[PDB]
Amino acid sequence: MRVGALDVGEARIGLAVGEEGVPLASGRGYLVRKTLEEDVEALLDFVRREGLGKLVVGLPLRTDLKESAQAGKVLPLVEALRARGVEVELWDERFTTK
Repeated sequence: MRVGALDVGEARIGLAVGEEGVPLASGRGYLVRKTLEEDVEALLDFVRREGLGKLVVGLPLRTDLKESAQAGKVLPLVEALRARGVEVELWDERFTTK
């Protein structure tokens, strides 16, 4: 029941690994912003070796048919995961009434 969690405020990226649902927050480490391929390299090293086999990441996303991956070079990884048959799903808005 381990899942990779990614977060970024405006310089530092948070790393978390545990069950999908978590009240406290759950973590593991952190990685500084890098390039497109670079982030993948760092992510794979952990996701691949850690045997997570699943990654979750929240992002506003501008949404648009042509061009995408607005803000943060996170998309570059999502493609790798999807291609390698790795479970992944973008987390919508954090706050929301049931």
